[PDB]
Amino acid sequence: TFSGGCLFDEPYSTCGYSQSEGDDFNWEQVNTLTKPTSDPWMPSGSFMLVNASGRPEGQRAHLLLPQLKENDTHCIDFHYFVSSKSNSPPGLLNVYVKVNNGPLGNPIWNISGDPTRTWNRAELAISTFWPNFYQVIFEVITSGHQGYLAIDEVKVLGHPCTRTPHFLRIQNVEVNAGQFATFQCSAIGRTVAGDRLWLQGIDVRDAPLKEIKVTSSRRFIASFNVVNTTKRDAGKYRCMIRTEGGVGISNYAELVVKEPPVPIAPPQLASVGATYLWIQLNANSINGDGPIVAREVEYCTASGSWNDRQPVDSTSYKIGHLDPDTEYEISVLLTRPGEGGTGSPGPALRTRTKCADPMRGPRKLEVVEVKSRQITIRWEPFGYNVTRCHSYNLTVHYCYQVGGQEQVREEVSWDTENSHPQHTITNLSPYTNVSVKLILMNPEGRKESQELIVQTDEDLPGAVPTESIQGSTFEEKIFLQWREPTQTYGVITLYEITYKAVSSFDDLSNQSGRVSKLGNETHFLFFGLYPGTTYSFTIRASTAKGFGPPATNQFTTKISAPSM
Amino acid sequence: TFSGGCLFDEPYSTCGYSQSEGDDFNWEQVNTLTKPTSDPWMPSGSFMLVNASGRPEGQRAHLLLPQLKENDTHCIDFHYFVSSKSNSPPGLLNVYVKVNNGPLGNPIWNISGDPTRTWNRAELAISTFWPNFYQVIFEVITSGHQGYLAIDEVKVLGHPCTRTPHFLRIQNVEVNAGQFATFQCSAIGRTVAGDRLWLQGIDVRDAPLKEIKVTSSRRFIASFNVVNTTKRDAGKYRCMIRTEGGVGISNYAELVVKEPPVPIAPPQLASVGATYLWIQLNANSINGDGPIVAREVEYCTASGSWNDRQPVDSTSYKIGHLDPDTEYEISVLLTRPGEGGTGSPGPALRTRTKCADPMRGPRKLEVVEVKSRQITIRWEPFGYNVTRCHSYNLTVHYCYQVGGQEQVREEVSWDTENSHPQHTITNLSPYTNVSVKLILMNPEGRKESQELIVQTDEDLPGAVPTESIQGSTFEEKIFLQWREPTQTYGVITLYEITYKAVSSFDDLSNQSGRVSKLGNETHFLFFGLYPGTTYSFTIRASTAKGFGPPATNQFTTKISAPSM
Ligand SMILES: *[C@@H]1O[C@H](CO)[C@@H](O)[C@H](O)[C@H]1NC(C)=O
Ligand SMILES: *[C@@H]1O[C@H](CO)[C@@H](O)[C@H](O)[C@H]1NC(C)=O
Ligand SMILES: *[C@@H]1O[C@H](CO)[C@@H](O)[C@H](O)[C@H]1NC(C)=O
Ligand SMILES: *[C@@H]1O[C@H](CO)[C@@H](O)[C@H](O)[C@H]1NC(C)=O
Ligand SMILES: *[C@@H]1O[C@H](CO)[C@@H](O)[C@H](O)[C@H]1NC(C)=O
Ligand SMILES: *[C@@H]1O[C@H](CO)[C@@H](O)[C@H](O)[C@H]1NC(C)=O
Ligand SMILES: *[C@@H]1O[C@H](CO)[C@@H](O)[C@H](O)[C@H]1NC(C)=O
Ligand SMILES: *[C@@H]1O[C@H](CO)[C@@H](O)[C@H](O)[C@H]1NC(C)=O
Ligand SMILES: *[C@@H]1O[C@H](CO)[C@@H](O)[C@H](O)[C@H]1NC(C)=O
Ligand SMILES: *[C@@H]1O[C@H](CO)[C@@H](O)[C@H](O)[C@H]1NC(C)=O
Ligand SMILES: *[C@@H]1O[C@H](CO)[C@@H](O)[C@H](O)[C@H]1NC(C)=O
Ligand SMILES: *[C@@H]1O[C@H](CO)[C@@H](O)[C@H](O)[C@H]1NC(C)=O
Ligand SMILES: *[C@@H]1O[C@H](CO)[C@@H](O)[C@H](O)[C@H]1NC(C)=O
Ligand SMILES: *[C@@H]1O[C@H](CO)[C@@H](O)[C@H](O)[C@H]1NC(C)=O
Ligand code: NA
Ligand code: NA
Ligand code: NA
Ligand code: NA
Repeated sequence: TFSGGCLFDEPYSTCGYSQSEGDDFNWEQVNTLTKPTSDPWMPSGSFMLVNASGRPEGQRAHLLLPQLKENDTHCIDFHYFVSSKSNSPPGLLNVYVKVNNGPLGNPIWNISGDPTRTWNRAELAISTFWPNFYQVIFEVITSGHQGYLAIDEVKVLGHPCTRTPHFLRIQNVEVNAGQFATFQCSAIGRTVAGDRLWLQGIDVRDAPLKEIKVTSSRRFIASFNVVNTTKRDAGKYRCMIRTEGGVGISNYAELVVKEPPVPIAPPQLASVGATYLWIQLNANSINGDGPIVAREVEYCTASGSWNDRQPVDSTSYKIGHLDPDTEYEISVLLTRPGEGGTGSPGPALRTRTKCADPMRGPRKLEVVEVKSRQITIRWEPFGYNVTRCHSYNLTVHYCYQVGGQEQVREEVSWDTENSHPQHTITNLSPYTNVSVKLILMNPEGRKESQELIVQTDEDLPGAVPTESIQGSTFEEKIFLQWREPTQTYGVITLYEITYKAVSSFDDLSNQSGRVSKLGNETHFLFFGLYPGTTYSFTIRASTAKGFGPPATNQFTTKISAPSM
Repeated sequence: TFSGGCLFDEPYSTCGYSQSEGDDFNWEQVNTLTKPTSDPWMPSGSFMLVNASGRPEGQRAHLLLPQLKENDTHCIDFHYFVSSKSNSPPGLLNVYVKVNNGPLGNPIWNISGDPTRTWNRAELAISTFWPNFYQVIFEVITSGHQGYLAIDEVKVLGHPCTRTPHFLRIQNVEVNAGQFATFQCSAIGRTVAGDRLWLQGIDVRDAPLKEIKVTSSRRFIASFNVVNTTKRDAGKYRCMIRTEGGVGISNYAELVVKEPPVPIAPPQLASVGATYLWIQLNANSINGDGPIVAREVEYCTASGSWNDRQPVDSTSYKIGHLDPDTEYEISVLLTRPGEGGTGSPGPALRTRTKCADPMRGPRKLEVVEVKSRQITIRWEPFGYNVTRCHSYNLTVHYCYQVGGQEQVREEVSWDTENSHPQHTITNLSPYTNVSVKLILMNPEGRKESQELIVQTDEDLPGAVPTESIQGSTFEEKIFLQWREPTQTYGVITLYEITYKAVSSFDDLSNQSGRVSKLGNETHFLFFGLYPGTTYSFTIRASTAKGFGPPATNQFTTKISAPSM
């Protein structure tokens, strides 16, 4: 029950055939073995003719089979004939296959077609089935030249073609723009060396055969790639094979070229930390299309040093484990399905992280040298890892008494860039306990070092006050007494004290000496002197580091009636 | 503002600490430099004690930090002390990290812990942040033996640990059952040769380190694989690293082990064709779980010869381009996302395709030899490709007349398995046009061969009827006449006819002969005979293949008065 053919003995109306009356001219129907003819370039029998004779170039005539709507594999075959006259093509012969009353589409078969005064078989293996349907259409386009073109036994047959393979139903293909798409055409039949293979589309560039894989004499697989795809490539396509005796075509199959996602606006900033960064992935309003199946966050330091791509599950996302006083650049990457699925990174939020209050105060706080009214200290350097902030300051903090009131000073060392840093404190009182500490400050907090204590070196004292130097005289002895120096600058270890006989009730007064005494007693009983004489005494106090300056005074011994 | 620590000078209540009063006994709080002690195995200072002395094995005591809920990277560190006595462990020391007031979980740190009469630092790098929270818990389990176990300066610090790395937040992992899952732990710190690494879970088997990749002194990536996964593997997991001076732990991250899809019931059969098969993919009611992201149909011939896996887009799906009288087996494959995503093929619909009516009638229908009443014919063999049905029959159909009525016979050749097949028709009439044709039949339709015509060979005729053999006599001559044989079986080419003088009015009658005559005239004028004599005549008709049988008769010449 598999008709649609036509031997053209009956009128072609009978076969379901018709003329596209919106073109230029009509095909003729002829029977030479009822009405014979002298014409040399006309063959015998019953056929449909196009007489291109007297016709200008470009003029075309269309002749349509009825619309077929089959289930089983079938094969259409027909015979054609061309003749001049001159010997030039009277016109081209095209065959189109319009499917589901859609566009005419590109032609699937054609001869150029030079004269041969001989008939020729040609079959078509169209793979378009119920519930879809298709219309075969024969078109002649006139060359301007003066010959004949004929069709003679169209035959629709409910079995596979014999000289052309058949394509198995090809399904739609989705692809991400930029990447290439591939059409895998399964076929059932033999293909040979001469056979031409390609992928045909309506209103889009046809693609060529990429490769062919011959599984057997009975079946093969031809692949076709549409390359560097855009939305302008998206459309309908079908596989093609032309063999010496026919042409096979697949169904149409749609290429959907979808554009990978990119987020419209950058990620909003939720809150800032020292070592973290809560952000808001916007990435809902997007610039491409398709189902987002994966969302990554990508961040890099402004210098470059570090960068990390990391998948994010929620809208609110925390970037933890960052560096404190650091400039960060964050973009969001979206991903749709398939090979080029991810696509570009969105606008970048640029933000920087707070400072952390410092790890700790500096360390190895040593004394280098101590002096009378000054000392030098030192410590181990530290850097970004202790400071946790590119802006900071280091401060030296000392404390002491002299002797009544306290004094509490602070300085600022500039040894930010220093191997074996130092700081020399000055303007101190001797023999005083300086309590030193290094306080490290940044805008968030502070950390003081270990507290060191350094006793300032001793020094030479002041002189014994001259008001204090009081003496008690006797014939033959003098008791000298004094008070400690108003300001000692150390422990008084010794008093050196000299005496000279200066005058007398007169001889030769060779009666001098020096004497010494522990610091803890401020007196000296002068032993065995001359009476009536006056002695000068000069005292000098002393400290571990030697003698201070001299007070001095004179006293004169008693006299008495001589005896006897 | 980063507290949670405890020096244990203040009561531990002050630090946020407490006792899990639903266990066996409580930790003690001690101050040896207010209340001194003779006990040799007790150190100086302010700490929390567990006195395992007098305690049986198994008995445990718990001591909880408060719950921390931080944002910035921090590091917990504490000091511990163990002493016997004997020299055996008075008990184990465990540390747990309970997160979001969930289960206690497995312990993250522990010493066995043999005596050393010395303190020991230990830090923890816990990566669980606001809005989540966690509780550190110190547990001692008594060994049965008689020693002391102590904790002395817990310190929460708002900076990274110094001797342990930190894990970056690990996200949840989905995996298909059967395949393995992988936990990629990003870390920030240094890891060394001695460090122990693993993946810890609550209520599931822990997995071991698969590999470690050291990007720098500052950061590395440790991978952990859960192998041959089932739903019994699905749960919460976190990364672990133990270093000589501490332990770092990631957040928990969920393993979701989903089961690949399999369809519950087979594909329903929609309609059957010769070269096709509309089916209904049920594959909606399914046996696994997850979003079906791809559906394939798979079919194979019952023999095996061909099988094809092909993606299907709709519920209703047509399998085209099949072989006719062929048993087919069809199962549906479903696919969910990820590495082991497809999973098994469903129940199989088993069905077979109809027959196609045959391609054509057989060919090269030749004559081999023709005979009088029989002939032999032959043709080219064909097979499944012409028959399109494993059940069929070939039939020989002939037609002829003899001579009045028609005869129309049909036979059935059994040369199903034959190189150069033959069939000898019999019981035919000679010199008759037999019109032969081979009709090939199967249950769907038929196709007759080309119609051949064979003229059956000639044969010897019948005799001339003896009623017809009439003669007219004269003195000296006889005119013999007859009719053609009632049934000639060919064209009569000759009549042979003999005559003998048999008697007379009496000598020596040597007066015989034979004569011949074209078939198209049935008479003979016998030339110059004797009068009064009687002649016997015997006629024999002839055909291309020779003489048929004889009719025969006698006539006698006239007499007359003699003259003169
Ligand atoms: C084609 O048209 C020309 C008129 O220009 C006519 O002479 C010729 O016979 C036609 N050929 C046909 C219809 O056979
Ligand atoms: C082809 O098969 C379809 C689906 O069963 C059926 O409806 C149709 O009538 C069949 N034959 C024709 C008319 O193409
Ligand atoms: C067939 O037509 C195409 C254009 O549709 C042309 O490229 C090709 O040369 C033609 N082939 C022939 C006539 O063999
Ligand atoms: C980080 O801190 C340390 C001090 O412990 C310093 O030696 C180093 O230069 C800093 N940077 C690194 C990790 O190289
Ligand atoms: C030192 O400089 C830091 C800036 O990094 C500032 O925070 C701090 O207050 C300064 N010290 C003082 C109190 O002068
Ligand atoms: C300095 O420190 C020492 C040691 O603490 C102490 O004995 C002494 O009294 C302090 N003052 C002076 C003036 O040395
Ligand atoms: C003072 O101290 C010294 C000890 O260095 C002792 O010899 C002497 O007796 C003391 N004298 C006084 C005045 O206390
Ligand atoms: C531990 O308990 C025992 C009692 O069996 C006691 O003698 C010992 O002093 C305790 N140790 C402590 C609390 O220091
Ligand atoms: C940590 O950050 C969160 C989110 O901004 C904030 O609500 C919380 O108060 C912060 N600090 C604390 C109390 O952990
Ligand atoms: C720590 O505890 C685990 C069990 O949780 C045990 O396998 C391991 O030996 C212990 N390690 C020590 C005490 O170093
Ligand atoms: C198919 O049919 C042909 C007849 O054209 C026959 O030669 C062959 O044995 C059959 N099977 C195949 C394709 O091998
Ligand atoms: C021959 O056998 C086929 C079975 O394949 C059957 O369809 C056909 O009708 C038979 N021929 C007749 C009419 O006896
Ligand atoms: C047989 O066929 C031939 C050729 O068609 C014909 O001329 C003849 O009359 C037919 N009949 C006999 C009896 O030969
Ligand atoms: C019969 O036919 C032959 C030709 O073969 C011719 O010689 C003869 O004259 C014919 N005679 C009759 C009786 O028609
Ligand atoms: Na015809
Ligand atoms: Na037209
Ligand atoms: Na303490
Ligand atoms: Na308890």
